[PDB]
Amino acid sequence: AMTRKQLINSMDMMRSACAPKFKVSTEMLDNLRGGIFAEDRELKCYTMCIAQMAGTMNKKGEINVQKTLAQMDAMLPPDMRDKAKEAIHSCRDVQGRYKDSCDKTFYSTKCLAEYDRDVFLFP
Ligand code: NA
Repeated sequence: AMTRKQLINSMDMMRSACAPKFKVSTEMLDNLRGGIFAEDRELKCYTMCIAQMAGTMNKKGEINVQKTLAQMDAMLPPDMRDKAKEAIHSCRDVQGRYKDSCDKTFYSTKCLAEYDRDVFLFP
């Protein structure tokens, strides 16, 4: 899988694909990469764009946890992979609490960040 530098380059190309579709600022995007979650509907739907581009969603607008675990095995530095997979497992009940798919991705992502802020990154 990727080195940290390779992961950052890939997440920067995911940001540049999804950010232009949403009314989100550098402060909101840079803070989100840093684990700080602005309550902004455009930023919530940006997380859904990223989740889709990252291969983590199904066509019903839910997170596919099995596919997400497989992407983490493929894409993450080994140092981050096992912690990110344990976080996804711990956070699997979050999306069922929200009808709206941007809420599902945003709050699932926030759960991942809260699980371990030191390993969390977001595109
Ligand atoms: Na863990």
